[PDB]
Amino acid sequence: QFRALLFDVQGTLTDFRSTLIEHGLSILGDRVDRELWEELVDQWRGCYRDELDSLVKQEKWRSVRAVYRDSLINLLAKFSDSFCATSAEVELLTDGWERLRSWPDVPSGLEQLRSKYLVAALTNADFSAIVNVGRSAKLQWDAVLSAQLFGAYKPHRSTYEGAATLLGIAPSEILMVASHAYDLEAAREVGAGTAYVRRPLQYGPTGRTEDVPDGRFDFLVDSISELADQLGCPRLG
Amino acid sequence: QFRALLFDVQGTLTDFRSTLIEHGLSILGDRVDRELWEELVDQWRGCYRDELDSLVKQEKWRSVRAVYRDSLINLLAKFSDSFCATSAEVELLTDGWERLRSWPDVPSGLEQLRSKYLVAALTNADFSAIVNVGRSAKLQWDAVLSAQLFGAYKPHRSTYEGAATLLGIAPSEILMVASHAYDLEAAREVGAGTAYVRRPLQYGPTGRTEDVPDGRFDFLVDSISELADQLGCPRL
Repeated sequence: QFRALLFDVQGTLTDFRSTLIEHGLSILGDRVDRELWEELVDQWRGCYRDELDSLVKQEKWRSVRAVYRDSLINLLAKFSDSFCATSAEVELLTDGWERLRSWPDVPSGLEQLRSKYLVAALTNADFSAIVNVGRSAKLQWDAVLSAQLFGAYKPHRSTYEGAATLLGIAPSEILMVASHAYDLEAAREVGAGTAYVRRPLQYGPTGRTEDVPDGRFDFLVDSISELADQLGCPRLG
Repeated sequence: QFRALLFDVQGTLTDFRSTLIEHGLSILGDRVDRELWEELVDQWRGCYRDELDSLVKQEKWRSVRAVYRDSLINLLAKFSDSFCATSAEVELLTDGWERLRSWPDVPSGLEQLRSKYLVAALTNADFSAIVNVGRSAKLQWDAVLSAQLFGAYKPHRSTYEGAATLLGIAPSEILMVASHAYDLEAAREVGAGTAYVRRPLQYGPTGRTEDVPDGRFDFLVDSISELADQLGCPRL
């Protein structure tokens, strides 16, 4: 039934939280303790989601890198007592979102899926970010699709359907793979299949995760490889 | 100086002629001689090029698959005394353009380049076509860019510049890689580096060769691996 798997990347395929924590700490060093920087990372993603939530409501697209940067600048103002960052460091910190490392299952998972499916990124991240993430996260796609291509973020239907259009397939032939229910629900609305990837450490060792029940989505897996097995993709050697 | 190599794919990386000849012969079987099908394949590409020139002149974008299909249909009418195709075979024949096999240097050449460069396809083919060709030609990209993304075909500046902007890199940090002078000349006009890949068999043995001397483009190579070597990429 499915011709292509479209993947959310951040969190779903990538441990963005570990990346952004280690990245900030590498850049800022002694200037912020791990505990405070983790807090910042969490608020940063939170500001990002709030801005994207806003932009989706406004049916507007803007550079997600600019979203991360503006959110970071707003957050550095909030924490200006604790530490500061130069504009150069703001850019280097914001680069962290394009340095996401993948979960260990993901490369072999993606490779396994490719025997039977096209695999494409469908990310709200700017096109250049997902391309960069491809390198840090060792993601090799048939296609990289970004909100930037459609002028709209997920969950807007034009992303999934524009992905379907670009891939020359029906939305019903897309299996959306995400570790965020909103993404799957929105893909479902255009008729795509839904594959939920549990990422219990996505928000850290004490992070609160969606408790997706079986039967909510077409697939519910702990790894891309397990998804690949359930789609009948031959195992890798 | 280059952060990304942007590749034309058809001809540059793929032996489309051999692909389309073998593909058509597979589909049509006894119905067509190799010599006739070769001629049609060459005329088909020419109809595509003519129609693409029209659309480019005409500042419109159209599905390139539809361009191939429509031109094939027109060619089948011209060749109707010799053989026929059903509509299903028209689709299957048209699919050959999405089944391009690469020249043998290309996959390892692309792999050698990735150590230092982002490698992206920038094709006039539809997005789904180049994705499909990624499978048939074993092309693994950092990014797949199509004229379809830009509503304009190469050589239009919005393709190279859209590619640059999408990749988040200056055009001058793009090395455009193509086996067609027009593509490199247009990429040059937006500031991209130029690498001409000679493909002497691109149009088969009797094909006419572009007058591309050394120094006309930044690089002049016979393989993607050779380009990789000249760009300082270690062998894998």
